[PDB]
Amino acid sequence: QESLKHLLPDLSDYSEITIHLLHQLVLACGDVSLVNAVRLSQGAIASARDALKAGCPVVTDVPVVAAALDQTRLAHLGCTVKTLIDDPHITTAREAEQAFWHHDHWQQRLQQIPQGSVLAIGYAPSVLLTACKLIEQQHIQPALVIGMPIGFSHAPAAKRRLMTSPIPHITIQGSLGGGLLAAVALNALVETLI
Amino acid sequence: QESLKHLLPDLSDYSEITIHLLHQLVLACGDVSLVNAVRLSQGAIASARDALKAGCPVVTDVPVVAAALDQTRLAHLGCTVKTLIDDPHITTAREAEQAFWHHDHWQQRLQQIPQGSVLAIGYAPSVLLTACKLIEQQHIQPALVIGMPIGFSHAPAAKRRLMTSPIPHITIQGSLGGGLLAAVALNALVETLI
Ligand SMILES: [Cl-]
Ligand SMILES: [Cl-]
Ligand SMILES: [Cl-]
Ligand SMILES: [Cl-]
Ligand SMILES: [Cl-]
Ligand SMILES: [Cl-]
Repeated sequence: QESLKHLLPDLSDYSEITIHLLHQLVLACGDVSLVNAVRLSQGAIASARDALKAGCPVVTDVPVVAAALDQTRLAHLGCTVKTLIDDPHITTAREAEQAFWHHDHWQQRLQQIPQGSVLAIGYAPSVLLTACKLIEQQHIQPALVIGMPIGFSHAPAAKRRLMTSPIPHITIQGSLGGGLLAAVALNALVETLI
Repeated sequence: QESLKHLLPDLSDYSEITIHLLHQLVLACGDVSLVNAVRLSQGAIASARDALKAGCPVVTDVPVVAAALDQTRLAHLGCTVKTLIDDPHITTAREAEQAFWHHDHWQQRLQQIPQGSVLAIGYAPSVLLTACKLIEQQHIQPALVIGMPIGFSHAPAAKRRLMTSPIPHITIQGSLGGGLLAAVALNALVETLI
């Protein structure tokens, strides 16, 4: 986070973009704690911008997250938005984990994530875990993974495993997650490019 | 708060309901801090359950909050759900406050809130301030106010002024807010009644 201010000698404005992202998160959720907790892989920002400019696919885990995307701006870039499951009313880590336990083939829908797309997981730790495993096995190659699910007690070490991965990622070290946080972050990346 | 356990010698089960509500909030947003911050007026629970059983109106501030309500369960109870503005993409304290600045007439729509309804504010502090003022002037009489918007720096003392109000309320002492928290609280009150 604050270490990421090695971004300062850069020509790039990845400094300013990172702060916009933190600012939007705080303006969404209401606590400054996120500044410590938010971890962005080096070249996360850069990977995002290159993917979006290219008009990549976006894949969210639940519909709440997709519905919070700046759908208009994204479509102007040519990005499609899809979700792993279509259950309307997911509003909780539990509701999410149960929704994904009752769906038989969402793992297949995840495997098909096209090369170099953005994967944004806001609710379910199991999805994030599976996405990590798939990435390590080199079955999916997304351009970026925003993993911000809720973190419960004696959970999948999902966010902890995400941080240690080859693929650019944005995540929240710790339990905090859910809400619209993943959509909020991706939105911040799409405003700073339009 | 923790004090709300004067509810224990009660026959009532408002104890268990209060804990379920906190459990749901924590499961939604991901931090336990909320248990301190969450404040329920005495008989908030009781007033909510009476209104919901009666098939009251539910009025949220933005569409995100309504869309996160347990729409079916609420509909079986006879509750209609409406919103003060119909702008699709509100996702941030800033986005909420400005959306409410471009609408001329949400003030009238709030004044018309029917007697004994539930008022649920998840995003805009200015709406919450207005509703307090209207309640004090005795121009609206809702059954309950879930005020859980974000609290920014140099803000209206919106959630601060709610605590000072005659009408039963559930609120978050502090800045934390937004997300789906207001919907999640009302949902907890609707499950415990079905
Ligand atoms: Cl660039
Ligand atoms: Cl399925
Ligand atoms: Cl393993
Ligand atoms: Cl009762
Ligand atoms: Cl209007
Ligand atoms: Cl005043």
